[PDB]
Amino acid sequence: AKKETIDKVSDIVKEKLALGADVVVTADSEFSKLGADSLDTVEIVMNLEEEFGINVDEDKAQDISTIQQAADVIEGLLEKKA
Repeated sequence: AKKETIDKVSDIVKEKLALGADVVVTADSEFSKLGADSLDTVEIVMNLEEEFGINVDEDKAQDISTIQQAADVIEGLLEKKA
């Protein structure tokens, strides 16, 4: 993934965990540590899929733990295009 993609995802994720101004999310930050439960994570991929117009199964995003992890799955899909 790229530094640009991480910013996009983090923007959406942090927005779901907070307003974004009172929260601090990074590539090293874990969705579980940020305060995102199983009900939150599932929503993260949903908001992202609609953003990048991509699609991914939850069972496939299991390994996903940090922002970067979720960024790799997304950035990896957009590449499939063309």
